This record gives sequence, C-alpha cells and structure tokens, in this order.
Amino acid sequence: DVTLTRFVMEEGRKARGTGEMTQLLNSLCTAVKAISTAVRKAGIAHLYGIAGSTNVTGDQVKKLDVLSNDLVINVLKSSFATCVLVSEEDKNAIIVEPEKRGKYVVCFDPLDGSSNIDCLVSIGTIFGIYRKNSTDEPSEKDALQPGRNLVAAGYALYGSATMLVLAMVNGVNCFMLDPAIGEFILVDRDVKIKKKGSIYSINEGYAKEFDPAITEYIQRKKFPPDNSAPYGARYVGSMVADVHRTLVYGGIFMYPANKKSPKGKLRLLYECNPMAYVMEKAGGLATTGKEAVLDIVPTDIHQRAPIILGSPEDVTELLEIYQKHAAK
Amino acid sequence: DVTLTRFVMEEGRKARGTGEMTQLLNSLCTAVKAISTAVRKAGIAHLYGIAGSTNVTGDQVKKLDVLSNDLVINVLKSSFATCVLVSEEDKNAIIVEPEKRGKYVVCFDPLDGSSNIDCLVSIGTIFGIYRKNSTDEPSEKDALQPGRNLVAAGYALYGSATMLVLAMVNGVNCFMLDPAIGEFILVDRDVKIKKKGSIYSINEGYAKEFDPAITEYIQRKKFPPDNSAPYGARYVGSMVADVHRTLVYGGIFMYPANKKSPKGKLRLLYECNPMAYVMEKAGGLATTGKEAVLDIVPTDIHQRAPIILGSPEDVTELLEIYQKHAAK
Amino acid sequence: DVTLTRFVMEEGRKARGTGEMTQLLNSLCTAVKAISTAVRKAGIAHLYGIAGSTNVTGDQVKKLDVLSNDLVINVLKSSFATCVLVSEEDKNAIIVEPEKRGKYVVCFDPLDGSSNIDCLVSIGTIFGIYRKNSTDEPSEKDALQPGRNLVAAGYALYGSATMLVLAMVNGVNCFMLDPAIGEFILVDRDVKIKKKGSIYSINEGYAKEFDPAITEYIQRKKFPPDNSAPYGARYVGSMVADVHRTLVYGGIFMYPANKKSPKGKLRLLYECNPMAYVMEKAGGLATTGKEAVLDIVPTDIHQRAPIILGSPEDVTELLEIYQKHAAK
Amino acid sequence: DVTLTRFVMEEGRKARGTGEMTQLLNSLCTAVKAISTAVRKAGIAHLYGIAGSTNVTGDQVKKLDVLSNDLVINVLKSSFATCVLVSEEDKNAIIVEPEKRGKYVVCFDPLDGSSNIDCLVSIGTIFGIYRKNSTDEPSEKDALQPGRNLVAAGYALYGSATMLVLAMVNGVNCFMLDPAIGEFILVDRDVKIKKKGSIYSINEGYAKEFDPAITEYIQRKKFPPDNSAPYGARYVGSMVADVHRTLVYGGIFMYPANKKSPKGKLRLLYECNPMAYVMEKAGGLATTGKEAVLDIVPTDIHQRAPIILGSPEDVTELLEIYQKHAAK
Ligand SMILES: Nc1ncnc2c1ncn2[C@@H]1O[C@H](COP(=O)(O)O)[C@@H](O)[C@H]1O
Ligand SMILES: Nc1ncnc2c1ncn2[C@@H]1O[C@H](COP(=O)(O)O)[C@@H](O)[C@H]1O
Ligand SMILES: Nc1ncnc2c1ncn2[C@@H]1O[C@H](COP(=O)(O)O)[C@@H](O)[C@H]1O
Ligand SMILES: Nc1ncnc2c1ncn2[C@@H]1O[C@H](COP(=O)(O)O)[C@@H](O)[C@H]1O
Ligand SMILES: O=P(O)(O)OC[C@H]1O[C@](O)(CO)[C@@H](O)[C@@H]1O
Ligand SMILES: O=P(O)(O)OC[C@H]1O[C@](O)(CO)[C@@H](O)[C@@H]1O
Ligand SMILES: O=P(O)(O)OC[C@H]1O[C@](O)(CO)[C@@H](O)[C@@H]1O
Ligand SMILES: O=P(O)(O)OC[C@H]1O[C@](O)(CO)[C@@H](O)[C@@H]1O
Ligand SMILES: [Zn+2]
Ligand SMILES: [Zn+2]
Ligand SMILES: [Zn+2]
Ligand SMILES: [Zn+2]
Ligand SMILES: [Zn+2]
Ligand SMILES: [Zn+2]
Ligand SMILES: [Zn+2]
Ligand SMILES: [Zn+2]
Ligand SMILES: [Zn+2]
Ligand SMILES: [Zn+2]
Ligand SMILES: [Zn+2]
Ligand SMILES: [Zn+2]
Repeated sequence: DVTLTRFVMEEGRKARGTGEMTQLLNSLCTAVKAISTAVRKAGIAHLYGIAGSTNVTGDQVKKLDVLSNDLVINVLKSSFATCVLVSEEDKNAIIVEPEKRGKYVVCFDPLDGSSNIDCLVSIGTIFGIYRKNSTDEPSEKDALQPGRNLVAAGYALYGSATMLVLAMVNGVNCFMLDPAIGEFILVDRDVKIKKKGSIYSINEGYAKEFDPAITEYIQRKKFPPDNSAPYGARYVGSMVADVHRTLVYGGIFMYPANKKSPKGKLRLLYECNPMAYVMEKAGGLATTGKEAVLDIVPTDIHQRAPIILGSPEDVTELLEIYQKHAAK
Repeated sequence: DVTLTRFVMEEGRKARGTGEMTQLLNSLCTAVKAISTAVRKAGIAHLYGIAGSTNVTGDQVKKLDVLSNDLVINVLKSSFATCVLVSEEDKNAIIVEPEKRGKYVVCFDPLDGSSNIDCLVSIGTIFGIYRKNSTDEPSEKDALQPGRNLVAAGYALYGSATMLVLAMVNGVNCFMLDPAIGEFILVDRDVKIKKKGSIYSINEGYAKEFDPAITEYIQRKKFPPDNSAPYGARYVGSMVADVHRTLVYGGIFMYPANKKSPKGKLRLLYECNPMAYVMEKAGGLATTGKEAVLDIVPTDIHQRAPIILGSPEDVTELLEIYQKHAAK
Repeated sequence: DVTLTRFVMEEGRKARGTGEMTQLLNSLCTAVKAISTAVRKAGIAHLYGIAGSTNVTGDQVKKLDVLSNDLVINVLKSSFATCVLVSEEDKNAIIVEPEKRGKYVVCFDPLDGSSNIDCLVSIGTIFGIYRKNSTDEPSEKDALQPGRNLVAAGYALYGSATMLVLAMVNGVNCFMLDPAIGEFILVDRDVKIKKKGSIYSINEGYAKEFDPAITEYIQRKKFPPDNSAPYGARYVGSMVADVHRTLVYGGIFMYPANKKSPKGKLRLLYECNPMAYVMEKAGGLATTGKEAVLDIVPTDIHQRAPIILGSPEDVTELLEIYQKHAAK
Repeated sequence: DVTLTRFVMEEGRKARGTGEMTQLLNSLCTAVKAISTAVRKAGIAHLYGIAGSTNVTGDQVKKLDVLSNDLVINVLKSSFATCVLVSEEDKNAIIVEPEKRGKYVVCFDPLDGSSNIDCLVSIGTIFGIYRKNSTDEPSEKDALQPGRNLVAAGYALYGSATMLVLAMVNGVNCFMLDPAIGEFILVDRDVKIKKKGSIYSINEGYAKEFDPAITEYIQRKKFPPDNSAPYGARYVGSMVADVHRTLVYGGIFMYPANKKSPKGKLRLLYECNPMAYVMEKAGGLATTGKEAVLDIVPTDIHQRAPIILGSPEDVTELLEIYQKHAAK
C-alpha cells in the first residue's frame, strides 16, 4: 500500500532536502519503468542485436543498451539534480550543462546482463549516487570517489517481475512494479541478508584460471569438510540477477580475476560499488578478497575489480582462505 | 506482424482439423497470458510463499504454483479438446467430464522453476500434447505414452519478456507476448539449434555425486584437450530458462542423477519429454546418457529421468564418454 | 470466464465452418485491440490532428483515422477470408489479391466519432460482414447488398472501457477488453433492448431544418401529452457511443436529414446497416422514417441514409408520426 | 517528454514548498491511475451496479463510486497533507486524524458521470484544493470557502484516453496517462479556451422547466438572428466530459435550475467550483446566470448551484439575456 513515490517524498520531507535528491530518485523511477516496458517487448520492437560499437571496457554494444542508456541520461539531465554522469556505455564522464546542473554525481549501468539479453534471461539497471565533493567545476574526477561515499545505490531487476531495490543510510528496501498502475510498491522493508546461505554463484568455466583461494573454497562447497550437504550452485549470468538472489536467499556471489580479466571483469563505479553498498546496508559483505570494495579509491571511471559478496559468514570463510594463503 | 492466433488457425485450416486442437492451443495461449500477468506482479498480490501442501514428487507447493495450475486446468477443461490431464501439481491424472471431453491428452508443468520464484528469476510453464491412443474410457494410462508420440509440445517463459515456444511436426517457432495488445507475435521462425555451443549448464553443487561420465565431461569443458577456450557456465536454476537459452544460444543442459535423485530430478512427462521434443524438432538431442528421452515408455505419470540436451555435437561428445565408460 | 476467442471458435465448431469466418472474426478482434491501445495513448503518440486529405463523403481525415484504417485493412487482408473491403476512408472498394482472397465482404468504419477524437470523448470502430453473392470476379458491386443479408455485424467502443459488441443470427453479445491479458470477456449475453426507454438522442442544433415529424416527436419528449416526466436527452456526438447507450439503456437515437445532409449524414454501408442489424437482433428497430434500414438496396458504397433506431415502442411512436403526416 | 511527476516537483521546488502540496498532488495522481485502471476493466471485475445506499444529494450510489471514493480517501489520508475532506459520497466532511493531518482541505467527486457508468460513456474524477484558513481544530467549516480561494483544482477524465487536467494560479495544463509506463505526460501547456465556440451543451429534456433566459438563448443557438450557421449540440451527460470538451473546443455548457432541481443539480464544492476555477484560469467564465460561481460562499458542503460555463463571448451573451429579463 506504500508507493515508491510516496516513500521517496516522505523520506525527503523528513530529511529536509531542497528537493533535487527526491527528484533525482523520481527521475530514475520513471526511467526504470520506461526501460522495463521496452524490455518486456524488446523482441517485438526489434531491440535485440548489436548497435555497431564497442565501449571502453571492450564489450559489444547492444540496441537495448543504447535505448536504456539514452533513457537514463535524458531523464537525469532533466532532473536538474546531477552535474556529472558516468555510464558503462560512455567512454568519458558526461558533464551536465550549467543550466540543468545539480549537485549529484551518478554512476550507472543502463543495462546489466548483456550476454543474457537475447535469451530472455533476467537483466537490469544499476546505479550509485554521490554528492559532489569538489568546489571547482564538475569533472570526471568527481565520480572518482570510494563507494563508502555513496548517498544512495540500487538496481532495477527486469526478471519474472520488475523490482527496484534502493539502499540509503537508513537501509535497503524493495519495491515491485505494478504494471497496471505504473507504481512501484514496497514489498520488502529494511531487508537484511541471511548470516549464512546455501548457494554459491560463480562462472566455473574459468576454473583453470582461478586463484588458489577461490579453488579451495569451491572445493569446500562441493565437498564439505563437516560432511554437511553441499551448497547448491546458481549462476544466472547477469550480475543484477545473481546479486538480487544472493540478497533475498543469502549465499555468495563471486567474480574473481582470471586470465582475460586480471583485475576482475565487473566495473567498480557502476557494478561493484552499487552492489557492495546494497550488500553492506543489508548486513552483508563485499570484498575483492584482499580489501573492502567500498574502500577502493578509483583512478579510472571504468576500472574493474574482483568481487565477492553476500552473506557475512560465507564471505568471511572465503576471506579466511585468502588470508591463509597470503601467510603461506 | 504474424500473431500466434493467426498462426495456429492458419496452421489448423491447412491441416484440415475439426478445430479442437486449434482451440486447445488457443486455450493454452490464454492461460499463458493470464499466468504472465500474475507473474509480473506476484509480489504485490502476495503470491510468493508456500501453499501448505506437498506433491507426489516431494516438492513444497507454492501459491503461484496453485494459481498457475488452476488456470491451466480450468482453461483446458473448457477447451472441449482434452480427456486426460497430468499436472506436476496433481497426484493423479485428471479425467475430464464426458460433457467437456476431447481427444487430446495434456501433460503440463504449470509453473517450472519453483526455487526461483521468490528471487524473481525466470520461471515458466511447460506442456506436451498427445492424441488419445486407447479406445476405452480415458484414464491415467493414456498419458503413459513415449515422448515420440507427442503432437505438440512447448513452453512459456516468463523472463525479461514472455515467450511462447511451440513445437510440432513442422518445426519450432517462438512467439513473444506484446503486453500492450495481449498477442503473441512470431519473432523466430523454424528455429534450429547451433550444431555446437560454448556454454554448459548444470548444478555443479552435486559434483561429489556425479557419475564418471559427467565428471569427465565437465573437466573437459574447463580444461579443453584441444587447448581451446573453456566453455562458459550458466545455470539459471529454472529448467525452462536454461533450456530456452540452450535452444537460442546452443550448448548443453544437464540434470543427471545424484544421491538424492538416483533417476534424475526432472519429471519425464511434463519436463523432460516436452523439452526433448522441442530440442529434436530444432535439430538438437536429448538423452538420459543411455537412451533417447523420447523413446522411454513411462510406467508412472510422475517418474523422473536424467536428461542431457542441447546442441548435437555437445550432447554427442558426452554420449561418447558414457559409451567409453560402459565398455570399460 | 468466457473469452471472445473461445466464444468465436466454439461458435464456429458448432456451425461446422471451413474456418475463414472464425479467422475473420479473430482478425477483427486483434485489430480492435491494437486500435484500442493506440487510442488510450493517442495524444502522447501525437495521433491527434488532420492527415491532410478528404474522403468521398467530404469529411476531413484525421491521423487516428489513418492508423485505424491501416490496421483493419492489413489484418483483414492477412485473414485470408475477405475478397472485397469497403472503408469510410477509401474512395473505392478494396479488392483483395487472389492469393489472399476469401469469400467474405467487409464494410467498415475504422474510427467512428471523428469530431470527438480531440476532446477524448468515446469513439469506436464499426463493421458489417457479408458473404460474396456473385459468382464472377469480386468487385465493388459485391458490397452493394441490403443490410438484411449481413452474416455478422458489430462495433468496438473505446469508451471508459473497451467493448466489442458482436451480432449474428443467434443474437447480440457484449465482450469487454481486459487490458491486462488482452482478451475480450463475455459480460452481456443475448442482449435484448428495453421495449421502451426514457432517453432521446439527437443533435438539436439542426432544429430549423428538421422535418415536421422529428419536430413533433421532440416536442412530445419535452412536453409529454400523458403528463409523464419528460425524456432525458443525451447526445455524445459519436454514433457508436450513442447507439451503444441506446442498446443497453433503451430509448431512441436519431440522425434525420437536414439542409446540409438531405439524405441524412450517416453512411448506409458501414454506419447505418451494422447498427440496424445489431438493433434488430436485440429486438429493436431501425428505420429511415419511411422504410427499414436493412431493406435498402444500396447503389453507392458511400451513400447516406437518415436513421432512427432503438427501443421498438419509441421508434414505432416516431414512425406513427411520419405515417400521420404522410396521410395529411 | 515532461511527466506530471516532474512537472509537480519542479513547480514545487520553484515555489519553495514544505512538500506536502507536492505530495498531495502526487497522491491524487496515484489515485487517478488506480481508478483509471479499474474503470478500463470495470465490467469484468463486476463493478457495474448499485452499492445499496443513497447519498445526501439523493443519488443512488454505484460500486465504482465506492471504489473510487475509497481510493481517493485512503490516498489522501496517507499523503499527510490534508486535514478535512469533502466527498460527494459522504454525508459529512471527513476529519483526518491528527497523526496524518496536513493543512490542505480537499473537496472531491470520486466518480462523476454516474448515469454514464453502465453504458461505458466517459466518466471522471473532480477535485478542488484549499488551504486551511481557520486556526482552530479542523472541521467541516474549513471546506465552506468560496471557489476563489482554491489553490489547485482539476479533474481526471476517463474517456477514449485518460487525461488529468490541473489548474493553479499559473494556469491550466493537460497531462495524458501513458498506460504502458504509468506516467501522465504533458500534452497541452497553458491551455486557453477559445473566445467563442460553436457548440452548446445542455440537457434539453428539461425544456418545459427552463427559465426564460435559457429558453431564449437555446432558441438563438438554433435560429441565429445574424443568419449564421446554428451551433451544434453535444451533451455527453457526464459533467467532466462535457466540460473538458468545452475547454478544448470552446462553446458553452449549461446546467440551469429546473423543477426537480430549483437551485441546479450540480454540487458547488466538488463539481461547480473546481470546473469554474479551471475555466477562469483558461480565460473562460462560470456563472449561475446571476453571480460568479467562484464568489459564492457556501453554507452547506453539499449545496447545489446552477452553472453556465465556457467561452467568454458565449457565456456573456447568455448573461446579457439574464440581465435583459431582470430589467424587464
Ligand atoms: N527523498 C530523500 N530520501 C532520502 N534522503 C533524502 C531525500 N531527499 C534528500 N535526502 C537527504 O538530504 C540530502 C540533501 O537533499 P537535497 O537538498 O535534495 O540535495 C541528500 O543528500 C540526502 O542525504
Ligand atoms: N492448429 C493446428 N496446428 C497444427 N496442426 C493442427 C492444428 N489443428 C489440427 N492439427 C492437426 O490435425 C490433427 C487433427 O486436429 P483436430 O481435428 O482439431 O483434433 C491434429 O492432431 C494435428 O495433427
Ligand atoms: N465462428 C463462427 N461463428 C458463427 N458462425 C460461424 C462461425 N464460423 C462459421 N460460421 C457460419 O458458417 C458459415 C461458413 O463459415 P466459413 O466456412 O468459415 O466461411 C459462415 O458464413 C457463418 O454463417
Ligand atoms: N508542487 C507545487 N506546485 C505548485 N505550487 C506549489 C507546489 N508546492 C507548493 N506550492 C505552493 O506553495 C504553497 C506551500 O506549499 P506547502 O509548503 O507544500 O504546503 C502551496 O500552497 C502552493 O501555493
Ligand atoms: O560470462 P561471464 O564472464 O560469467 O560474465 C558475466 C557478467 O557479465 C556482465 O554482463 C558484465 O559484462 C555481468 O552482468 C555478469 O555478472
Ligand atoms: O536446485 P536443482 O537441484 O539444481 O534443481 C533445479 C531444477 O528444479 C526444477 O525447479 C524442478 O523442480 C527445475 O525447473 C530446475 O531445472
Ligand atoms: O455533428 P453531427 O452532425 O451531430 O454528427 C455526428 C455524427 O458524425 C459522425 O462522426 C459521422 O461523421 C457520427 O459518428 C456521429 O453520429
Ligand atoms: O441527467 P442530467 O439531469 O442531465 O444530469 C447530468 C449530470 O449528472 C451528473 O452525473 C451529476 O449527478 C453530472 O456528471 C452530469 O452533468
Ligand atoms: Zn557491457
Ligand atoms: Zn553490467
Ligand atoms: Zn551494461
Ligand atoms: Zn515442483
Ligand atoms: Zn518444473
Ligand atoms: Zn512445477
Ligand atoms: Zn468521417
Ligand atoms: Zn462513422
Ligand atoms: Zn469514420
Ligand atoms: Zn452522484
Ligand atoms: Zn459528479
Ligand atoms: Zn460522483
């Protein structure tokens, strides 16, 4: 019975804000609804396929990537609440014109789960919001803040149903989109991740390339030393989907470094940080295996980072393995 | 520009049918649309959670399972085209009253992907249609036909978009649901699976319980003897989603036997057979590792069977491993 | 619980049809849903405004007129059930190519209520279906049959809700469109108009031009000789809306001849005949004031005719006035 | 490209408001969307019919009336921006609990056009917002302010498309609901009514009861003294629909007093005032024929008032007739 629109406004009136943060969130909600509608009928609109370009990270751009990116950018520019935007689909940070400038910096992944688009598997949108720290003219440097500085982070999941998960200092909340009235409804308040799960999520196709710690951990999940039942495996292939399941079911999600991705594949600014923030606000952990994801100070808007996140006891067990091998 | 309604009718007029098959298909389409709408807003309608009962196979029944099951059953009974119905949610076969009896037997899985319902991961509906073979009164025995006898089989996938995949003697076709007008639109005609893929799909959590063949194959996917790049791994956890990806991307999907499921987990009548039929009509293969899934003559409407399906070259490679170990 | 798709098919299986009539009806339903979706968001799609052309009758063509006309024509041509099409938006009858020819002739008004489009008042689509009578090549002459020869007639009403009213030899039935699942649901079966109503519908702006009979009748509705309460007046301005209200509430609808429209304004083939058929099948009457609308043999596909329709007692009272003045 | 959500917020940030007005408007938008969705499928949900009660004005309450009333009331109470609510469906004013109290007073007509519900003709929702004037505890007296004191007024029209018309000191704006994304989009900015129209809207069924002025005016519309073409007549029967057409097409709408309704039928607080405000902000006029509607100080929350509104030249002509007869 509580809509996201009311939630965000009521939360804004309590925080006594000028109103641009609230409007920033309202804009994202609108963009998310537009993206969801397009996604639920993409094939019919001939939105499946490549766009004909390659982004900095090296991924092949898809048509839905372009549409989603365009929607987010346009809605954020007219929110009059942003000054710098960093997108997975743009080589450089986008500087909003003075006229439409706000004090918020937004890092986003317009469409996450590229490889799953054509097979209709869950995909989504990820975002992280920062407050401008510098006093000088807005630049790409303003998006180079550690995740711990986020004011808000979350993601839209276009799965069997569309969910918008929003995390802020107060905690994590889940809102489901009701397609009939175009409103996100609060369905899970102050979400807390289970202390320990029974599912591990990772692409084992890179087994020959995993470091000794990941290798040992996976072996432990399949052949438990305490003779307990093995963990079940799940790997949707879309970070947003695997992470959301990790949040509501508990367990662990991993994307460590490998031969082709020496520093991990996932991007720090718009993939790792937003999810690390959601995880920590839900009582979970997010580490590269050597340091907290949210403490990393980025030097490249598109830098990558290995990431392990989920239930605290599971992530801690893996961390202990990394520590053990480091003292070896 | 071609709707499923037109497709099915035009296909029926060419086959010169009395019209009950066409109506049977029309009924399924309506049920699928109703299920999709409910699925896209399940959380809001409080449809997440257990129903309070356990089916024959031993699974814990969910609320969406009940809703979907009720929809399919009711729509099939009023289609005046069925005489015997076998559902994953019903202990025994359902015998349609004489008044509403038709000559078709339908085996279905109202909602596949139970464990993925609550985390919003893709789920779906699977069905297989047989023509009554006996001459005596319709009974559970009429659903105990080998998959090779299917007249039609397919599934609805409630993923980022809703897709209805239908297979018949003429081939496999994919129709996407356009939520705005409530019509499934043909988006992929006469689908053919790739001869060889680059993705393997299986729950490796059961590694300690896999037979030597599966174990050897997975090792080969991670450490290719020809030194080629390893296969990527994907396991959504919902048979319908993993199978659909296998169909459009190619590769292999596996659910072999393990300690808890000595004869595999997936059910022959409404999970394995429908997908095996779709796969073979698309030029793919479906085997237990020892025999063709579609050739198995069932003796229990709820019997399980191990299943390996997908691209012919991939499935064949695994089969060769099974043959090698059998002659060992 | 009964969908139009099931209704039409079940009705087709009982009539033992080749299937093209059923498919013809299925095609119209699809076109109606597409038109309804466009109508509910026309302003946003910039569909309000003129197209830049004038039809034979002299009306200024609108953009929605073009869209609706295009949808109906395209869906009817691919139904493989029509041979001649007459549209209010086309100067001449449309002859379907031999390849896609069927034996049905369809006269339709793609979008009725032109003057009400921009103010968001109810509009709709009207249609009448005939069976080809001639043996020679299909031509415009095949649409020149009296309304009494109709096999099916009806209209889609895009009002507060979208309704599809279908009339055939068996009677009149009303189906409401459920936007969520894109299915028309039977809500009013075997509709019968009240014997006498309490509402008269006519544009009194043409008062100076009305014939003595209409003038006397209206005076009687405002100043009842039996001292009963006067009839209420209602004139939406869209024939489909005024006629539908007349059907479900009873009463009378009138569009007599006037100075600018000596033979009435409404068109016989796709406005008057379809509604006259619906009215008579519902137990109502439809007259020009001098003869039954359905008995008129047209000589022009776009000829006009005065029309009075609705509850039998009300229409009869007006007819008696016409008879009285004719014997004067 | 401009959503109502953005419009209202951007308008609120410019007016430097605490945020409850913005939230009040956001709440109404949500209620309007919920009502629209229900309306577009009312028949299917069995929402047509009487509720079993009669309101103070004497109207027979319908089911949709109850649903709409419940939605508006509940959404307004949780907006934390209202203190007194006056509904056409409630005998007395509703006093919001201290906990959820705001400083705004809202008078509304949850569902206008009762007699048109069952025939699917356009219906809507009307509202007027006042700022609490008193300093003492909120009571019914706080809603007894003249229309000139309104801070905001408007209506939702559930016609061929759903439109939300909002009027405030800055002017009148029209937003169309896009059912796909559940957002109202600005389609008509700073609307201004034509100085003179060519349509008169009134129920002429009450002709025997009209005062001499109305009678003379109508005669003038049918038999123009300047020999110009007569005005066309339109009377949908739902105030919201007739008024909206008057706004966008120009012309005049009239509901004068008659035998059964000596002081007019329409209610001052939630029918006449909101529309009079919209009209005047659009450059139109609204009079009882003897005084400006917005200047009337109400003494009963459900009092009625005769109303004449629309294009200034048309309303003025009628006013001159009233003046002429008063000096007679
Ligand atoms: N809707 C909201 N929900 C939560 N926190 C908010 C909201 N609006 C403002 N805030 C907080 O107040 C600060 C200032 O808001 P603003 O003046 O809109 O930039 C933000 O950076 C947030 O920390
Ligand atoms: N719509 C259809 N699409 C494909 N095959 C059909 C269709 N309708 C009928 N058939 C074929 O014709 C047979 C007889 O149809 P029926 O008389 O409806 O039971 C079916 O068992 C199918 O093999
Ligand atoms: N779905 C249907 N509903 C009602 N009457 C039908 C239907 N299908 C066929 N008919 C009747 O049967 C005749 C022949 O149908 P067809 O062979 O499809 O042209 C039609 O002209 C109708 O009179
Ligand atoms: N969203 C808005 N649009 C227009 N005027 C507004 C808005 N919000 C506030 N106002 C104006 O500012 C006043 C105070 O707003 P509030 O503090 O929210 O009660 C209102 O009574 C309006 O006159
Ligand atoms: O195919 P891989 O290497 O497992 O990559 C999967 C990852 O790729 C991404 O699409 C990013 O490119 C993530 O959403 C997902 O976690
Ligand atoms: O958790 P597991 O053992 O991998 O089971 C997954 C399988 O379970 C099912 O939900 C059937 O119960 C399938 O849809 C899916 O393939
Ligand atoms: O404005 P008038 O002359 O009353 O015409 C109204 C008629 O015009 C039409 O739009 C046909 O042109 C009908 O739908 C409607 O009954
Ligand atoms: O049937 P009548 O007397 O013309 O009343 C119509 C009026 O009734 C109302 O429904 C109010 O009861 C208005 O919406 C409309 O203007
Ligand atoms: Zn990418
Ligand atoms: Zn991504
Ligand atoms: Zn991306
Ligand atoms: Zn199950
Ligand atoms: Zn299943
Ligand atoms: Zn199931
Ligand atoms: Zn026209
Ligand atoms: Zn027309
Ligand atoms: Zn027309
Ligand atoms: Zn009322
Ligand atoms: Zn009203
Ligand atoms: Zn009302």
